[PDB]
Amino acid sequence: GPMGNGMNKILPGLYIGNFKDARDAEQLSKNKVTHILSVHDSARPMLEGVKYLCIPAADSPSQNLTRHFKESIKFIHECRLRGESCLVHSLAGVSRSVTLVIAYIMTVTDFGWEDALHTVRAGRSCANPNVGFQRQLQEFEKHEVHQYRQWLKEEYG
Repeated sequence: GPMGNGMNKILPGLYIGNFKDARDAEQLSKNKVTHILSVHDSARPMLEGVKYLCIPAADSPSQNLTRHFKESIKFIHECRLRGESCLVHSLAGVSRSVTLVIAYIMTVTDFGWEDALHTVRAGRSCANPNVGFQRQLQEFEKHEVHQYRQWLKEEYG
């Protein structure tokens, strides 16, 4: 459905869901979620037992998400390197959250944005960044992802 069917594993330690999934104690426990990247209109810390990164942002082509790629990647990566699990969520788990996860996948692989989107969709079929986020990801692939891959190597080996 258009808001998914529960949070979905994208890679080990990396999940995407909707806002309800992000407060679902059963889902959070089953998936061992200890970090939440919340990217939606009213993102703020809510639950106990969870490290948050909160990015108030709209699901619109006029919303800049590129300026949040680096902090999102650092947050996700440092969680995953410690063997912990991170949920990236938006309202629907379709666009804002998916875009940040695509940037992450592009940085930890050699993938362009389309192969990264394919990866996300294999785990969460409803993934579909808005057309503006798609263009931001294309620009990121063209001009900056190679700098991010080098930063990742320098900072984390």
